[PDB]
Amino acid sequence: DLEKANVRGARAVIVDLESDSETIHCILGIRKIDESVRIIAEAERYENIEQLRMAGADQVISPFVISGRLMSRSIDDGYEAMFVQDVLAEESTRRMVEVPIPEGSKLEGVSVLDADIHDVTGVIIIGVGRGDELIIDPPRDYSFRAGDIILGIGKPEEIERLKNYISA
Amino acid sequence: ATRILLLVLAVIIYGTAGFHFIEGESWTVSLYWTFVTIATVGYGDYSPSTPLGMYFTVTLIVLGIGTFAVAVERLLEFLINREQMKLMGLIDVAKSRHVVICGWSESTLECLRELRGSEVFVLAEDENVRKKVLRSGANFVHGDPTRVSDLEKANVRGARAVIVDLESDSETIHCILGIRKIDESVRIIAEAERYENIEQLRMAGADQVISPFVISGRLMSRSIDDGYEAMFVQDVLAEESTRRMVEVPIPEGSKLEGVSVLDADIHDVTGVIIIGVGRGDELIIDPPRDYSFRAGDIILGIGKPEEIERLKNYISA
Amino acid sequence: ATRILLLVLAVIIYGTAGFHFIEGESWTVSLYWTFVTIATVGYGDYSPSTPLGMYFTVTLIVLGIGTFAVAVERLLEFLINREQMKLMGLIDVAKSRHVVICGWSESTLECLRELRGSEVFVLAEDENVRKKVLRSGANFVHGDPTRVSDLEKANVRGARAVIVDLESDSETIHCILGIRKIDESVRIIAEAERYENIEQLRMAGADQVISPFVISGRLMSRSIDDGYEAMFVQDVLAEESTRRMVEVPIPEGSKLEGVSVLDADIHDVTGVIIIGVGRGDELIIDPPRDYSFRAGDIILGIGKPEEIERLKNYISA
Amino acid sequence: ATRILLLVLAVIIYGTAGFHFIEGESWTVSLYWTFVTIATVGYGDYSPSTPLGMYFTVTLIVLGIGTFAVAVERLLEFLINREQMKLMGLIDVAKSRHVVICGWSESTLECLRELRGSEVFVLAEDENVRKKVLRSGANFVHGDPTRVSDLEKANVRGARAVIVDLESDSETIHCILGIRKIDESVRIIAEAERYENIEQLRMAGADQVISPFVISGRLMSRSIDDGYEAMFVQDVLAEESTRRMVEVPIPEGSKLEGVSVLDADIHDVTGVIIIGVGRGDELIIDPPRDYSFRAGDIILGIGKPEEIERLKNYISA
Amino acid sequence: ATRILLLVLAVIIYGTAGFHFIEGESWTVSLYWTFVTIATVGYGDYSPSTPLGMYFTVTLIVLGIGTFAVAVERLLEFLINREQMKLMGLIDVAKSRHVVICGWSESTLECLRELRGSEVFVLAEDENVRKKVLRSGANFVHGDPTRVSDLEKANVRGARAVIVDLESDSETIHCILGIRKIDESVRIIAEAERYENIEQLRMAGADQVISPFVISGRLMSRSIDDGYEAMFVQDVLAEESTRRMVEVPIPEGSKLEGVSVLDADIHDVTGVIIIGVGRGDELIIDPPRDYSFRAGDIILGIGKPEEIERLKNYISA
Ligand SMILES: [C][C][C][C]N([C][C][C][C])([C][C][C][C])[C]C1=[C][C]=C([C]([O])C2=[C][C]=[C][C]=[C]2)[C]=[C]1
Ligand SMILES: [K+]
Ligand SMILES: [K+]
Ligand SMILES: [K+]
Repeated sequence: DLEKANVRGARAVIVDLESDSETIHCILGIRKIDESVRIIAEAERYENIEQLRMAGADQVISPFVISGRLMSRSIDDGYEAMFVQDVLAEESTRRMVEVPIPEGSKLEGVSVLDADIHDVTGVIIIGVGRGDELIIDPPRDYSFRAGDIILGIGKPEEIERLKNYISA
Repeated sequence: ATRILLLVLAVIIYGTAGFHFIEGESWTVSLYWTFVTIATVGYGDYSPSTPLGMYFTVTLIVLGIGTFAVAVERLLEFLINREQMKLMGLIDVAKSRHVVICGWSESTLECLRELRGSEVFVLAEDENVRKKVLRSGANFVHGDPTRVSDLEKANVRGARAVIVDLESDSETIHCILGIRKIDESVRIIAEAERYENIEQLRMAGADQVISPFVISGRLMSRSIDDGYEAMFVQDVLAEESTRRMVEVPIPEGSKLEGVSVLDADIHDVTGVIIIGVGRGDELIIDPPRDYSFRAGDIILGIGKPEEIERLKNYISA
Repeated sequence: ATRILLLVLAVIIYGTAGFHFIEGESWTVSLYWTFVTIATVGYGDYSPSTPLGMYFTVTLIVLGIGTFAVAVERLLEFLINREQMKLMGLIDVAKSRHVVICGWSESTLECLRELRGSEVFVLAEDENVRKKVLRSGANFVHGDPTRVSDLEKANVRGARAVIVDLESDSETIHCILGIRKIDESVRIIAEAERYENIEQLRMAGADQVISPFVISGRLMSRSIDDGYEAMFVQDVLAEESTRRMVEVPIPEGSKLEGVSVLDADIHDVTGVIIIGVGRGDELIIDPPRDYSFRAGDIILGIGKPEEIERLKNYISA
Repeated sequence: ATRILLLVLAVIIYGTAGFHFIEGESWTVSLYWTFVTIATVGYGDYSPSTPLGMYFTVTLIVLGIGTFAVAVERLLEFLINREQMKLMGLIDVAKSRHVVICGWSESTLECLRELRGSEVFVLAEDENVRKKVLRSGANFVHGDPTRVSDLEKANVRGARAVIVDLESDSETIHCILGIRKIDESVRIIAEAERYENIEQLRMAGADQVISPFVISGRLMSRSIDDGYEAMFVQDVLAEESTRRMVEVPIPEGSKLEGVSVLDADIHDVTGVIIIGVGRGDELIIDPPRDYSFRAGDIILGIGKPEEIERLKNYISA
Repeated sequence: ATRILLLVLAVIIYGTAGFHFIEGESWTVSLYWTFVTIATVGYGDYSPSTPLGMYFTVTLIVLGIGTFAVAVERLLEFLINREQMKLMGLIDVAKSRHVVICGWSESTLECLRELRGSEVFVLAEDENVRKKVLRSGANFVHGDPTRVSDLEKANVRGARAVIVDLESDSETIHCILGIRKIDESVRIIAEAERYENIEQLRMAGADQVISPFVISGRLMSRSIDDGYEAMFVQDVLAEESTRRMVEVPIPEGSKLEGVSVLDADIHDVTGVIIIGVGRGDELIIDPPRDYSFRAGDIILGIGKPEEIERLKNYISA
């Protein structure tokens, strides 16, 4: 029945079902059809997160584990959920962005020390990803190459300064 | 209820007025012998030696056994009724620092693994929820959480915080509007399903609105092509595999009071990416170059759990 | 059943017939010793001395422990069976001035806030309805209210008034016909749902028909343009915010017996707009200028709570 | 089970040994003192004089209160488990002349009105059926009546007659086929819903098939024009207002043995219409004139309840 | 649960420190007296003399009745809570060679006719399952078998073999992945429904898949024309009417260690058709001429029970 919905040769296959028991079986049914298509699952419980990666999901999102861990911590202070709601969920003023580095434009081969990425733009640099590997908080001894996806948190007036700082 | 004590006092005054008027002892030793005979002790130091006392002590003993029978019948009936009412959660709540959880879902089950079992109170209405609650170790209170007179049975006026996560997004607004009539200042944490209802929960009075379905609906659509944003949210907020989003409070003194973030230099000497500071119910994300720290500030930053131990010692003095 | 009493009389007569014939003591002292030993008081003044008497006292102690065990066993079995048969509502009703409420809705949950808790008996069948009854302090009688055999279980023959409010109108006409077969004079207050069933509840035998869905059909379709009639019905009949509709009886004599409404002129004296007068199970709304009050008339009027206490003192004797 | 008795015999042998080996009195007075002490009678004529014996007495008192607590715990556990098992079915029928009723409907509620209370064991599966049976006075056995293993719980092997009225005809056939596997001699009375399954219940092993949906299927389709056939069936078989279809056997002797129906002349001397005689598991409707009566033949006749008392005197001697 | 022993020690030290400091006896004698008094024994060799000691004895008596009352109250609370949290599951398994059956169907009801009653623990969630489990002798552990937190409540880490037959097929794969997270060496016997999930149950970690719906699909499509395949499967594997499939090992010695299949000649000396041999976690179906028998090999053969008993005799030395 997954072949009727043309899961073979798609952009990505978003999988979210009524329970985690059907989410694992849907991923295992897609990997019997296409072994290269991108599966974006939705884990319900915390213990079923590593069962979706073994089943073959290329990205596992867990809403009730983030919202579970943000309910128990928002009892006394509640400043950690005020970041996730105002950046990841609503994008009130700041928003999480990911931008690529094209070929040979202002950052090819430079280190992160004299890149000065936080001052001239204003966007907080969380991590730099190279080939499905996110290096959160890259160290000072780290160079930038083409194709590296820079993951940042900033206002929309600052990301357009960042994309101008990345371009040639 | 109260007539049991009346029957106890009636049998006691009957025993004393019989023993004094038959055996001929003073009232102190007659009351002492009455309490010895009623409680079935029988020291025998003041046993009746008269035949009339020997036939009256039979009546006092059978009245004492009837008193014990009626008292234990009322005790066992009250115990069985209170344990049947505590079984299906038809009890009131008399705690004072508890966490009422209106409704039950997987997002409320994950907030029991970071709290205490007997501390929290689940206020739901379904039947299979009550069995699901006790396996996690919480206290089930049967009631309609959208009803105001059934939040008062959960003691929501004297609650530490209230976590609202109901079956639909139309009942989360009704549960919050019911609590904010009972207690204005209690802390309500809510779960918004739709994106359009986030401004309704802040207007109804939720002090912190979480929207787990808006977060996934943006992480699913931006991770179709490459998706490095959904790897950060999963590895930091969800799994805490390498990093953890930690919040540290600044105490008085603290060797960093009044300093700006230029001279603080928290990321370069410790390794924690300072996201924002918690200056008084507003999260100043990316504070400026001349922001001055204050007392009771909550620094919100991400980093390795080794890098928090180099921050929790750098922040205390 | 009562075989506990036969076993207790058997062990008493065994103790007396053993002790009097073994230890050589008279019958009254042996009876006193048996009632001391079985109930475990043990005064020790007439304890045995022969080894046969000692072995007989051991067997009497064994039989007393046994009769205490079977007595507490029968008591615990009866208490458990009763308090589980009282929990789900499989018991009969013994009250004789109570109110039976057939079915359960919000229209009968707003009725229990102006009545007592133990005075009312909800006759329903659904299991989740039963838990809704016990929160409001009422008593739950399990049964189908349409069945005549299960209306006698709620003691509807000697009830004060019966409130019929079922899940449809077809069950409401059948519940009224089931009560009028039992008692032809008990007061039935029924809730009609459709407009076509108002005349059918009165042929079924309902003494009072209250149709809330027809009121809100005439208050929704007439509040679209202006909406001034629905402000009166909400403020006087629903909320009772400023004005309130009251029923004040005329007692014996009471300073207004025989004068007309011209000689009374209640609106200038008190301020209560007299809607109608209840002379003997009828309502003369807007009584004429030559109408005269009688003893036992029910004045129906609206007014403020400070304005109605002036009417009850103007009507007192 | 018997570990309670092991504990009580251990503590009595402990008391006897620790009184004899310490106080040095005889063995029978040590056993007497142990049974006086552990039952909390306390005669005091053999109180411990040695302080080592006094510590032994405190230890024996602690062990006796402990073994009474373990006995009370075991008794409450047994009574709660057996009372909660009994309330929701789950007990095999230990009767020998009972009537099993598989399933429950209104046709098995108008059957209980001519049967006893403890004689009927309803074998059903649903939970709302359980409350309907216990109000009706019968007993409920929880089980699947289509399963052979659950028909043996109701003691269908030694039942008197088994009445089958399940949800549909598909399970009524499977219930008769399950009883006939168990015994081929018990009387099965089954309700057929459809007309085409009347021949299927009789091949399954039903002794009597009653099809009320086919009776009213033809009584509705013949009462559209005139409706006199359904005026007889409702006045004789259903309500029995004026007449009653009665069956009377012919006892031994009885002044009518061997005579033909014309010389017996039952209708014109009594007033009953003789429909047919019950000659050996076969009803001969409208018997011929040369039919001679036999002993044990059941005569089926309609008539007034005064014409049956005139019949049961004319049929007897 | 610890307040009761605290109050018991409090009233014990109150009894000692009142008897010693009012009457004036020694410490051990006052301990003996207060343990005699609180246990309602009452020897009466150390009765109080002064009336102040008499009133102290009355206070000790009423406080001892109070501590017995609160101790029986807490014991009844714990016992009713335990007996209602054991009747409907909600309990942990303490055995460590048991069999856990996740889910409940007719394919696991037949699995209880070849196992013991109280050995197996059926882990399910529905209430209709629970009354079906207890009628068949098994123990019911209420819990979601797809959840890893409720598989540890069934003690699946120390279980002997696990049987997964859940009401869907997506949950059979999920329950195996929950068990293999817990114990990577326990034996999982799963039921596959669809054909494409037999390979998905083995990659999940099931040691033995059983697909009964693939079997019936391959027999319902090959029995239309002649159907001799389904006569062998029903007579050997389902009913064992005349033939029977067995699995016999090769014990130590066994007289055939090393010979070929031609030299053993098992088909001619016993009549048992050799299908395959069990050499080390694989099945060599139809072993060739040059195959050599070893020790511990499981011989799988079909035959009559009068032929298998001569096969177990031939494999002994
Ligand atoms: C046999 C065994 C023993 C038991 N007993 C005795 C009885 C006899 C039958 C003792 C205790 C110990 C455990 C019981 C009892 C107790 C107590 C008493 C007392 O009075 C009382 C109670 C309640 C109210 C009032 C009073 C009474 C009574
Ligand atoms: K005593
Ligand atoms: K007790
Ligand atoms: K006693």
